[PDB]
Amino acid sequence: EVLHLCRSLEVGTVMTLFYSKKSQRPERKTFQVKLETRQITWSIEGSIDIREIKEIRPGKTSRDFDRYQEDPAFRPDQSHCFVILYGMEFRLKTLSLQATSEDEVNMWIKGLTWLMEDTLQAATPLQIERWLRKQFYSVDRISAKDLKNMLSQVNYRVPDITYGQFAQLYRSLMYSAQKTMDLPFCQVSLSEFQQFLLEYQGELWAVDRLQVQEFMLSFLRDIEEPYFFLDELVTFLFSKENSVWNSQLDAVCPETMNNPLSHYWISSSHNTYLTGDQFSSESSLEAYARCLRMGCRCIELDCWDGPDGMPVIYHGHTLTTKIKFSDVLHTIKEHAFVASEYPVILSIEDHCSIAQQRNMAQHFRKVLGDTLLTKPVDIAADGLPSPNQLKRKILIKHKKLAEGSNDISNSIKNGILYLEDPVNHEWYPHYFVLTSSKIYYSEETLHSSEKWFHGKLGAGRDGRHIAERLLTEYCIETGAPDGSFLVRESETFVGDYTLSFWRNGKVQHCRIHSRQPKFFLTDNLVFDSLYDLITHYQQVPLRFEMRLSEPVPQTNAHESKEWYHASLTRAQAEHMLMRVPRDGAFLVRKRNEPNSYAISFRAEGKIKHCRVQQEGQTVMLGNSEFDSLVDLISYYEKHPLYRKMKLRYPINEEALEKIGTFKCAVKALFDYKAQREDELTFTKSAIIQNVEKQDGGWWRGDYGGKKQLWFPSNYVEEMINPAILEPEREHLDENSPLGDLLRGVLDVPACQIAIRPEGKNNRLFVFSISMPSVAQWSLDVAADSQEELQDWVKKIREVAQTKIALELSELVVYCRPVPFDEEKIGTERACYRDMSSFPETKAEKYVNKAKGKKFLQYNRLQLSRIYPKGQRLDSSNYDPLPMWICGSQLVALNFQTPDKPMQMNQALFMAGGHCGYVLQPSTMRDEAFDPFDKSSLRGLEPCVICIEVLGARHLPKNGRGIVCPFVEIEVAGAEYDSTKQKTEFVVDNGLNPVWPAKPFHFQISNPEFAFLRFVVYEEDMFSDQNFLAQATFPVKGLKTGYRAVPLKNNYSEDLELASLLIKIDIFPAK
Ligand SMILES: [Ca+2]
Ligand code: NA
Repeated sequence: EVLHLCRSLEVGTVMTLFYSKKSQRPERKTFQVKLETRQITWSIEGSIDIREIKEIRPGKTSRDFDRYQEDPAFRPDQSHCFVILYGMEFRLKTLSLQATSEDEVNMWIKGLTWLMEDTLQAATPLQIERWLRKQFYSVDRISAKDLKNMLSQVNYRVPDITYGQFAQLYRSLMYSAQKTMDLPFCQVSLSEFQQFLLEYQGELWAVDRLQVQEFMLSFLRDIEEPYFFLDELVTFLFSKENSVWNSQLDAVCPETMNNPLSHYWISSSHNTYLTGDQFSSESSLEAYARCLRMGCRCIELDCWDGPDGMPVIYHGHTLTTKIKFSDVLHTIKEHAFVASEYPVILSIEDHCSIAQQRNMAQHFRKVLGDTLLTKPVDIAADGLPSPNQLKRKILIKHKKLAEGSNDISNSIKNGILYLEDPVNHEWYPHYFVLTSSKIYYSEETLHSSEKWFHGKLGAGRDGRHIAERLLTEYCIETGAPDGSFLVRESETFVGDYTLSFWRNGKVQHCRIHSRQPKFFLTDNLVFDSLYDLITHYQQVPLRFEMRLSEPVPQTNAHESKEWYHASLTRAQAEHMLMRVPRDGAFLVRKRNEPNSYAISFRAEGKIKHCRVQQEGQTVMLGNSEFDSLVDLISYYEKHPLYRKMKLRYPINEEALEKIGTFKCAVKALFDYKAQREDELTFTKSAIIQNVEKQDGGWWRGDYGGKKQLWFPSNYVEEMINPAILEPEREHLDENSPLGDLLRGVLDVPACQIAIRPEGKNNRLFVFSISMPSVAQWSLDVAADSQEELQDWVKKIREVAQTKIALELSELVVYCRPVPFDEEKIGTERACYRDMSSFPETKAEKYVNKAKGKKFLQYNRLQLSRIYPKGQRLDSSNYDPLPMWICGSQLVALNFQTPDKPMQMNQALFMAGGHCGYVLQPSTMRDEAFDPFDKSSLRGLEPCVICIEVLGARHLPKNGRGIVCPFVEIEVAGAEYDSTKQKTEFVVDNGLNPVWPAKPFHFQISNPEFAFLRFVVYEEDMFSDQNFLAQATFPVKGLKTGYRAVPLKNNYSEDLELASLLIKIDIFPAK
């Protein structure tokens, strides 16, 4: 049926790919489903893993298609286009496709929709097989060296081949690698597995022998009576079918959706339109689609006047992009109820004029129609309606008319300006924020190329011995074929070259003549280049006769790179690097031992050293293997080496001399008597002022009463500009408008400002900040436009000397914002329709031991909305548990951020499959309950959990090496139920590690507000702990016995095959 259709998508459809890259023109390609692996591939140029697909959207609504909405280059059609949104992160990737006919689109939509659901729900062995298929096709047949490299890429350290052999090899390895696990229980019969389910797992259904039979067959899929091989039993222990999570809880229980809305935790998003940070990230319709599909129910719109009478949405007074209110409203309409039938609240932060408010209200009614909530559910009620009563409804939260009528918001100027790096002298962007008192700025925001050409090795018998060594070393160690070769400059015949190749265990040298152009071996053909000559003899033999084969790679290319030092001690490296005022300064130095190097680098004002060993044709950094030092360093110029630090500044003598234009002073190194009338006369140590710097050997400056006269530049030393140095991060406002992004603070009244008319350093619009009381202190700042330069200067200079539309108010039925009045709580004055909102800092004043009970009482009748403080420009999140435990319902989090709070959010709303409403337990909505008084629980049964971490499979990599994994186990809830514990780490294994015996015990007094959290970290070579994977569960949904913990990434998306196996017992039993 649909199966026949899916087989047809294997053939190949030609469709136009609208690339996400704003430069790549739309190209046409042949798209095929690969059912073997459950992928989509196109001409192979690209690949989508179907398990990563989140939405298959008929039509032309994507950024890729939007690039051509006006442009006639291409005309996306509603009818001939669809979008595949897929990925592991909040920001999904998109594959936007235009087909030649409506029937093709419908085919792909229909087929992929089914492959999406089938791939996600597939039995684990099928997932494993598809994983192996994908691994194999990554490398018919493969070599064993390929195999060692392939296993290293999947986090396994290995201390002809066909796929079948590979499959069996993987199978044996996973089982043998974890034999040692304490499993008190070559074939397992349907009766043995049945007893296991009943005796260890507490699976009561299993007493029905036939269900056990069907259970095993649902897992195997491949029949007489079912059984498991031992390796298959262990595979099952790790599988999702054996998950610690009771999937029953995934379904909504209508009976728990009948309390008033104030009794529910409600999945809530802060500034939903944003995809990244609060200052410059892109606003996107996709963020609304993403949040609503994650189960979010309360989303936020920041409305500002748009250009044509309709509001746009962006973060006011920042560089975040704008999107149209109309487009947002249609996105909401399309996605609000895909994941849940339950009501959506629109929190409107309205900055619009009355006229554009009026258009909003009109558009709300036109677009949403009956979906919009315009009347109260029950004018006689004494409390908010239930989620069940508001199904399929959208509520407007907006400030409402009475009848008949220090962050970047409180900021003078915000923007991106460029500062000049004092080490590499490039311009980099930084966030700048001017307040009424200060500037805050943030942290940064032909043959030569060939492998066989080794250049000049030596100048006598030197070069020949070196060439022989390199070639012998290579051939023996790698078992290289005869004809493996390299080329060098001839030591004997100037201008000529010498070829060395392997033959019968021995090296052969052949002179390559160079003449003018003609290159030729003796008595052989002539060629126009040395490249052509070698390219020729790699295809046909030279005269024995030997065809050239494998090029010997250069292992010593580092010797000429600027960061390499062949002779340099540890202390000498530290002295050089402590002179560089930026982290990321680095160098490589050879050590006294053979085959030993050290990377020395500056991080956090301190120098650190890590060793690198040469091992054959490769280098080792920890367990991370690279082809050479040059490749190692190149990798860590593009990927962090230490914490978040990349290798940035190669440090040698020249770099240190250049570490370094407004009223600059220089010190004279020697006397100079003016040789000409326009030249300056001075003595050694004279300070020359107002210097005008210029290449050519001559600068201009003032001294001895003479103004702007010339002098040799090599006669002076530049006085340091203290502004290049790093501000003292020790003492440095922790809650500036930039939050943790802060780098520097300027006391504006103590500064002067001036525009440089000439610009500077290939920037046109530049001003200089100075401080009259700190000579030589100056900061050159570039802006992107003269207009921005002008606005910045006058605002800085000035600091240094110093109605609601009824049509819209009508739509606010519930969620009516009023000022919080503590004294109305619990009185007849409290109104169930009125609500208040709390920045996270004000909220902490009510969710503490003193006021928390009073806040619970408030929240039983009325909604409160919590949102992050303004200083979280990075879009970090606050801990939501202290708010939830005082009954707060709308605890708004930045959904784009993969931090722990959002992992707790998606964990909490697992109860009900992310419908977005979780009924608060009865014990909390009781008069006695107090989140900071364990005694308020009365006679609630507590919970004791005993856990042992036995092993893991398919742990994700973190960079190039092999993870050394350890697992942290946390219970999260009230303060009195919260604690953490952790295993030891395992050495060099993420694919199938097992852990020592370490029984953990957790005790939970309030199991109704409690989460069990597993975080897998690595212990890296610097002894830092780096996140690898994660799984957080509500305690109520936990099963017992030997259970799998399926792992997720930091965005709470499922990782392929990654899981722990634990022994988990819960008391009292139930
Ligand atoms: Ca807002
Ligand atoms: Na167009």
